[PDB]
Amino acid sequence: MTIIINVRERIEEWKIRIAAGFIREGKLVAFPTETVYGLGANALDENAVKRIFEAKGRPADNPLIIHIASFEQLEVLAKEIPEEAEMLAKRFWPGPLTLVLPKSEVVPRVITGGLDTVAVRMPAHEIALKLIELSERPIAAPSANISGKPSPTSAHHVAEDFYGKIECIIDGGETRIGVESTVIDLTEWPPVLLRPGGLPLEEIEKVIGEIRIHPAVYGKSVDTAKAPGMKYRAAPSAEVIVVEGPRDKVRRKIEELIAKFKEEGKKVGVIGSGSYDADEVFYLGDTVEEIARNLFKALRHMDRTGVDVILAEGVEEKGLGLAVMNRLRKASGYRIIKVHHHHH
Ligand SMILES: C[C@@H](O)[C@H](N)C(=O)O
Repeated sequence: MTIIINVRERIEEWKIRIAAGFIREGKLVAFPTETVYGLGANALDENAVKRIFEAKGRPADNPLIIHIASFEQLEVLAKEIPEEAEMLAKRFWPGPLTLVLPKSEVVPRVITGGLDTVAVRMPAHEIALKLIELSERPIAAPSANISGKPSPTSAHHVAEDFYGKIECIIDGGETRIGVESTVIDLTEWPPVLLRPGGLPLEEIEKVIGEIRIHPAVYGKSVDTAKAPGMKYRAAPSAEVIVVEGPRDKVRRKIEELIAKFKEEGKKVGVIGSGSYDADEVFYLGDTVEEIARNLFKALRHMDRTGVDVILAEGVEEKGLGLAVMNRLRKASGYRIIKVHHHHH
């Protein structure tokens, strides 16, 4: 079924036109973005959108983010746009920021999982914008993965999940940030962070004041998702353990745990910076930015190699690290080992 369009070098418009044609015809198109790859459909066409949920096997109440290329499009999808929304748009769009607002009647309820609110974003990616421009349609698009697998950050990840199952994949290379957009709820004062992501909280806080963090960012079970990445948490075949604390103590803890799970005859994977004696070891990088960029790539490598346990080194809950920790903590099922410097 699928047509793959390599655009990772030059961005020929006639190629993007192929994909834009598929969006118009109510078909599915996977496309790169600065955050992760998205599985897009015409957000105006309710049955096209249904096909996203079906392809992914995604719960109907996990809503979808609508991608736009101009600000006049936000006016069509939302009503009651507050001023703090305009400030954030002006400063951070196009960018890894998603706003939740009151929806207008033009947004089908299948996008919003039944709710009166809609999640909108203007992606900072030439390919994603050009597709939206040439489709002349707003594009509904969660992450382009089978529900339960990790998010995709390259067209390889998309293809291993959906090649032959969806109409089109646009390959624009590995995504630069690597974790999903940040989501702010501007449906109430004060605003509330629903999902930490590509735009760090400190940045947002320079523009609008301090904001509330929704308890979902820290694990708490939510039964209604106002935004994606809040309620579901299949995002694995392996036990995942996160080790947090001072570096030298974490690395020592991981060492004991590799031995322990090998003693139980199990295949051990480790993600982090230390040198370890494991079956599989992915080096994620020195900085938090590099970590976010390689996170999902790493987790997909661990699922491919069929390791029984994944041991991850924590990172500082700061900059991109709030997000990388949030996604790790949602994958391991918050199985965290905290090691401390002793005070006696
Ligand atoms: C696909 C990508 O745009 C994703 N929905 C995000 O918000 O990061």
